[PDB]
Amino acid sequence: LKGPELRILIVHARYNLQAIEPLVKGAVETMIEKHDVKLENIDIESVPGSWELPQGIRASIARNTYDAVIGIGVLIKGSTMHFEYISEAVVHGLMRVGLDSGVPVILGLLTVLNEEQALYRAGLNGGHNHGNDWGSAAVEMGLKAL
Amino acid sequence: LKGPELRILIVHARYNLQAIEPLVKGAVETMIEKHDVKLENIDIESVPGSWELPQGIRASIARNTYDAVIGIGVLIKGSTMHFEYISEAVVHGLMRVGLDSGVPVILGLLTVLNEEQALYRAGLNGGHNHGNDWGSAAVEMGLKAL
Amino acid sequence: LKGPELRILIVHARYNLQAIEPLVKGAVETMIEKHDVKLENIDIESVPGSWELPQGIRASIARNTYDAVIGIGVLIKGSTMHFEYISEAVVHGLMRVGLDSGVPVILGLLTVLNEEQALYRAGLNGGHNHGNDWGSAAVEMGLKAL
Amino acid sequence: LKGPELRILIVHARYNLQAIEPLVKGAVETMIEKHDVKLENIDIESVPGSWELPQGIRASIARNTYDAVIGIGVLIKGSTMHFEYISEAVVHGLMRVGLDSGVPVILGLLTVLNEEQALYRAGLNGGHNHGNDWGSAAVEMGLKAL
Amino acid sequence: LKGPELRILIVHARYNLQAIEPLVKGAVETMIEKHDVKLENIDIESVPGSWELPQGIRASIARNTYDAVIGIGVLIKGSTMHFEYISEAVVHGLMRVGLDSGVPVILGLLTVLNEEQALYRAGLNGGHNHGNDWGSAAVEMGLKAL
Ligand SMILES: Cc1cc2nc3c(=O)[nH]c(=O)nc-3n(C[C@H](O)[C@H](O)[C@H](O)CO)c2cc1C
Ligand SMILES: Cc1cc2nc3c(=O)[nH]c(=O)nc-3n(C[C@H](O)[C@H](O)[C@H](O)CO)c2cc1C
Ligand SMILES: Cc1cc2nc3c(=O)[nH]c(=O)nc-3n(C[C@H](O)[C@H](O)[C@H](O)CO)c2cc1C
Ligand SMILES: Cc1cc2nc3c(=O)[nH]c(=O)nc-3n(C[C@H](O)[C@H](O)[C@H](O)CO)c2cc1C
Ligand SMILES: Cc1cc2nc3c(=O)[nH]c(=O)nc-3n(C[C@H](O)[C@H](O)[C@H](O)CO)c2cc1C
Repeated sequence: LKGPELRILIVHARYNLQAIEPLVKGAVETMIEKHDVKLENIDIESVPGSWELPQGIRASIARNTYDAVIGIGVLIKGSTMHFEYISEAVVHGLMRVGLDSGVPVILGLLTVLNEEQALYRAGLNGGHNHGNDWGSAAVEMGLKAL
Repeated sequence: LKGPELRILIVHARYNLQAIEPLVKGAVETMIEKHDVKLENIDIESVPGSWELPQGIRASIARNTYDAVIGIGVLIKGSTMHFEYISEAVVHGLMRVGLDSGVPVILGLLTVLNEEQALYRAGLNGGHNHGNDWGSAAVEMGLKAL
Repeated sequence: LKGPELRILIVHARYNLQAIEPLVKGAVETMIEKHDVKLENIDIESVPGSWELPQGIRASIARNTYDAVIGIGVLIKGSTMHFEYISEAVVHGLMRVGLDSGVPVILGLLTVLNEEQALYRAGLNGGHNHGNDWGSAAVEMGLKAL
Repeated sequence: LKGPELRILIVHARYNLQAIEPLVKGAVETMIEKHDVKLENIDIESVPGSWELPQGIRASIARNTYDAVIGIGVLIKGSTMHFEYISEAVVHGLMRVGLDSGVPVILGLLTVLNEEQALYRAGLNGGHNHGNDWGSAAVEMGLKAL
Repeated sequence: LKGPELRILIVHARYNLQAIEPLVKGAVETMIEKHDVKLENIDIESVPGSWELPQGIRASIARNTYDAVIGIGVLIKGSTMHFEYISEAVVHGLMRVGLDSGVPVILGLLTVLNEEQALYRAGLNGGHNHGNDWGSAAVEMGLKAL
């Protein structure tokens, strides 16, 4: 699968930048090197945290045109019930933005119990980088949408 | 119940292809052999994973016309809360696509604790193939929609 | 409360027909014998399972005109998480169909732990038939809608 | 805060009339005696149970015009999962009706473990009547909407 | 990041004023002193409780024009299931108001187990004031929306 003409959007939160950078990297790397996506055709915006992910994406979708978008963020279970309610709302929200707009939104949200689980899924400490998978999913959904 | 004229869509994810193939097979087999559905009248698309099921279906529904569609995928509980939030969002999303479009969407999503439970419901190891049930449900809902 | 002119719809699933029949019976019986609903003014459709309840109702609401509708089905906790996610989606969906259409939808969905609990609520083994209650609720909501 | 011109709607379910009456009383009493709401400007409808609360309100909102509405009902945990799914759907539904219509909907739904907890929140056995609070909330939201 | 021209709205509930005031303070303080927001450009409304947060915001968004809004409130787990259902509905609702309007809504809702956890997140007893974070998030989302 190659998408030389595909325009892709990547909105990521800023908390847990240690797990987030590897995630974004893998996504970009994979699209460029495996699906022939052009670097200039990849916009990368950012928002304070995961809560702003759905709106950040919705705003950008209104401005320019993209074939696919990837929402990236990591939520870690804390002492309160915050984790549970935000996770549910954000996941439901990304799903909504995608269905409302007709633009494929790939879920790059990690909802873990601790930092280790997040880093592991970002490719560190012997884990597999899930950003790569999201990159290929973006490309694939982008093409099927044409 | 026979649906010789029915056009049916089947979108399935690709993770856990071991449980997914049997599922799709049973669905197709059942429609052809028990409800007289014509093989040429059955489109089979695929997406990376369960998260893309709702959008994959919505896109296809916009292109061609179908009397019913079956969303197939299997989610397995992992170490994080991922399983819980995606399961809820995907199920809610397939329900939405169906009600929004007026096209019957049959739920072929397995949300299990482990691989064994999935294979069991795919007809292996003495279990009953649920794909068969989904096939008959598609045919029935398709006819009642006419 | 009497509704001689009321037209009522009853869509029921087919799994657990042992608990479902008593449920439907009580609903019909109650409407006829206590609220003067005319037998000819009661349509009874059916769908494979509870998942199709929302769409089955939405389709029918589009065809003919009804003053109230009753969605009947029984979900039993199983080995997987299926029970939990379907229950939530179906209940949320019936609520949606009702609010979207303006037509009162009475919830006749039983979400139990085992078969016994269902039969008990269907009037068997010393229990009270909840179908009766749903019948009266349909009639009442139908009238208040006029 | 005084609302002599405010028109307020109160829809309440009928199950657990022992806890419900005190609740409604407190709401009305409080509005009349503390916010100068006129008794003639307070409509009080009723529905069979909590499930019908959202639709009962939506129907009335379509007929007449109100500045605020209070949904009152009490759900008690039972032997099945019924309590959990209905509670979630009803709460989500009242929230929806309010946001869809632009009319403030005050939540007067009690979701308790047992009858005692409900009566306690209805002002009995040394508890505080929450109906009073809902009455003041209705008045306040009604005014801010003008 | 500076937003001298930004107009920001802050709607807060009134229960737990001990935790709420510090929260609002930190938000305002941070915007003024770190992002050059003008005090006259910050409206501060209030509602009885967290349930009214979504509607309170929706009403105000309809009146005047803002670049961002912050919903502040604190919910504390009690004896009943109330906490759980309201938390979920309010969080889902704030998310909806934001996506429906196109106006960024920052979540300043604390869903804690006890009063201590709330005060801690309000900057007291050695904790970090989260109002500051919400203030910066509002400013940032406000600018990116232009
Ligand atoms: C107590 C608390 C914990 C938070 N934890 C996270 C987290 O783990 N990941 C994340 O992206 N954002 C987190 N956020 C920020 C949240 O996503 C959101 O951006 C804010 O509530 C709105 O700015 C947290 C906010 C608060 C108040
Ligand atoms: C940590 C993790 C676990 C996943 N588990 C599953 C699974 O069990 N089944 C499935 O269809 N997709 C799974 N997916 C992929 C998911 O459905 C979805 O496709 C992606 O998040 C978007 O490409 C998983 C993704 C991640 C990051
Ligand atoms: C594993 C499994 C368990 C099911 N259990 C029920 C049940 O208890 N009640 C019911 O009405 N339908 C049940 N269904 C069918 C479901 O409501 C729905 O009809 C299908 O997924 C779509 O045809 C089940 C389906 C599956 C695959
Ligand atoms: C098994 C069962 C338990 C119920 N429990 C309550 C309850 O505690 N409170 C209430 O207002 N309604 C209750 N209802 C009725 C429900 O709100 C709703 O009105 C019906 O399902 C639709 O008429 C119950 C209905 C059933 C079938
Ligand atoms: C039993 C009960 C507990 C409540 N607890 C809270 C709370 O912890 N925080 C809050 O902002 N509002 C709380 N509220 C009020 C709620 O947010 C809402 O304003 C009302 O139900 C509508 O006025 C509570 C209301 C009730 C009846």
